[PDB]
Formats: sequence, C-alpha cells, structure tokens
Amino acid sequence: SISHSASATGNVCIEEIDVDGKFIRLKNTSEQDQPMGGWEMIRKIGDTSVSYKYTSRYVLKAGQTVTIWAANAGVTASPPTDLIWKNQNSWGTGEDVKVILKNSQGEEVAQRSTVFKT
Repeated sequence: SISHSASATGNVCIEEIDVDGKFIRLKNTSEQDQPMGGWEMIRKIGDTSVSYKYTSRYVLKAGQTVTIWAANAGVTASPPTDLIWKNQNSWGTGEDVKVILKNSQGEEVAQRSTVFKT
C-alpha cells in the first residue's frame, strides 16, 4: 500500500518525508562531519520539482539531523537542526513524492520515495 524506498552513497541520507507534508528530515549516519555548502535537495511530485539549496557554510555534523520545514509549518528556525524552506509551504499528503539530494558537484548522493498504492 504505502511503500517506501531510499538509498545513499555517502554520509548523509534522507530519513523521512513527512506524511503530513510539512518537513523533510536528513541524517548524517557517519562518523564524519559533512559539509553541505552548495548542496541541493529536490522534491518531486507529479510533474513538478522544487529545489532547496543549503547555505555555503552549512555542516551536518556526525550523527546529527537536519529538518527542513515548510514555511507555514509553524516552526521557527533553529539552526543547525531546523531550517526553513523559504517561500515554500506545506505540500499536502497522499501523492507520491520523491526527494533527491545532490552534492556541490551535482551528483545524486541520496534519495527517498514514498509511494501510495492500491
């Protein structure tokens, strides 16, 4: 029914796509701090893809998580754990979603999908 898929080649993975459509959470599962300056997160739903760009000095430290919140989720920025997706509002529920993570060289280093199926 509700099905999950995901993979990563590096230190950072996409941990969760909020079923409620209010956040995407990532985690550094490694023992290495991960510089993410210039990194890009892409959310695709249907024909539409929306980009988030990590700020230049952003670092996801070893074992830590980062939650990227919809601008209307009612959450205040709290770096480094909680960041806000500028001008991007919560995106609903129940439509297939795929998130891809790219490094500064544009290489896909992680991905996660949620698929709903009958």
